[PDB]
Amino acid sequence: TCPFYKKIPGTGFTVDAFQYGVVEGCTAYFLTHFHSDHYAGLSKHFTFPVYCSEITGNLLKNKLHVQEQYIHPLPLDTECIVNGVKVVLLDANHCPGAVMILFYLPNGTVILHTGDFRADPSMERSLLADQKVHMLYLDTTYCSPEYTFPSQQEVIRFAINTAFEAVTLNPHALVVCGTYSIGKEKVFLAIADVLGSKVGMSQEKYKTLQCLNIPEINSLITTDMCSSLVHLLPMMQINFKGLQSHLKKCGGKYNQILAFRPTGWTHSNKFTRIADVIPQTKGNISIYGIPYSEHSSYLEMKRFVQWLKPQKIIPTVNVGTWKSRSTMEKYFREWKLEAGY
Ligand SMILES: COc1ccc2cccc(CCNC(C)=O)c2c1
Ligand code: NI
Repeated sequence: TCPFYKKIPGTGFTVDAFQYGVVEGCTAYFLTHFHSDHYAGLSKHFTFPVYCSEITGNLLKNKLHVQEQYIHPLPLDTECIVNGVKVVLLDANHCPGAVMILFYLPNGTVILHTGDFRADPSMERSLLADQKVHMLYLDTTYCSPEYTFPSQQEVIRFAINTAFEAVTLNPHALVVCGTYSIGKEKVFLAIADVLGSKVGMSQEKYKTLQCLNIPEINSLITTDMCSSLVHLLPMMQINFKGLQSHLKKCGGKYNQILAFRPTGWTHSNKFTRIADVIPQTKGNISIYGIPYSEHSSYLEMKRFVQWLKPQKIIPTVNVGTWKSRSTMEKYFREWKLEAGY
């Protein structure tokens, strides 16, 4: 049954709560973004109202076959009334279509739910500016100081330069990029752009990208694998066996693979700068793990929360152990006391 941190008290609303059957008292179900841990439960048989972004709506309709009558897309940065309550959707800087939700409760309390987010200083000049917030439901994925990683811009610079160098030295090299969900599309799009290629993929992945409102997408992607020198593969295929196997299918067209496995944080970020990253290599195959994050670093999270100054914080990630909960509460207290409060 539905946990407390997914219910919005004083309303009939839940957030990312589709795996518990019919939730008692819920008149509208919000979905922050199209990642499987968050949408788990939605299908053609769902018959309650779903509120979400336009992009999330396109994915519900086309990938999950949710009926059009139950999909309620809302524009961003716009005051909307849903079942007698004012709400706003804001860009979460996570994956395409991902939002944060501001709820203005009938009693005067204001709640921000971040969904999944990568905090950025630009959020300090959204509709959040000068908005008192009484409760923050916070994506705490990386709420500990050891979690460091580079900017997305720096990671993309490394990937572009690495790919362009390799293919310029060897015009018969193939570039492969791993994927298992939406998000991190800039990795493969930026590489293909520098190489003057479309990105080749399966019919199923092509379908998914066609839902994302990316400008000029028809010019960037294709299902014709033979015409492309940047290929997308499921993430589980990005290993020496899987890549060797893939190289056979291309019909003696290529003699080297350079592959990228986008990850979240990993322990090697503690020691190695993004510039100094080296691949795993076996013969003519090389694999780069690159830390492209769509969640806040510890420092980004701390900056956002110290700016917002919420009265109370409810974590939504790492909530399962006493140690995790204790650690997170200690950091929130440090941040408050530090800020002069
Ligand atoms: C619950 O944890 C925090 C964490 C950071 C904070 C930073 C600044 C202020 C507060 C609480 C007081 N808010 C006002 C507007 O007076 C924080 C509370
Ligand atoms: Ni997510």
